Amino acid sequence: SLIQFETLIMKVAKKSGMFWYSNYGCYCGWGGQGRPQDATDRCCFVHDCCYGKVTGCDPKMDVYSFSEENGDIVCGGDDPCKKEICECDRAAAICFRDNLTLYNDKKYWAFGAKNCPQEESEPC
Ligand SMILES: [Ca+2]
Repeated sequence: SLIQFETLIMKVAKKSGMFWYSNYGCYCGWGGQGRPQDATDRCCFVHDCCYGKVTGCDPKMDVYSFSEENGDIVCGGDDPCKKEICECDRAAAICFRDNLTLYNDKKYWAFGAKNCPQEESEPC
């Protein structure tokens, strides 16, 4: 569920998702339109696309299971649809971590919709 995604961003990237990734660029936040603006924004675009392709369960409310071992987040449980939500969230938390070199809140926080024209919307 979304609370577990916040948790994975805190564990993996050592940052709050609600503080640093809830209104950044065109896609980090609910929905999105336009071009991914930089690497962190493309991590958000891929996470949107990933949630968009989960069929069988609900990425917002279902609770998934995971363990930490061999130095990684390991998605588990007996339900394959809930394991795919977990995989979407794990991938995005790692992408954020790996792209901290480029993160630029000064330029991309609250970017604004004319900068994200609906005619430049990249398809998943
Ligand atoms: Ca989004």
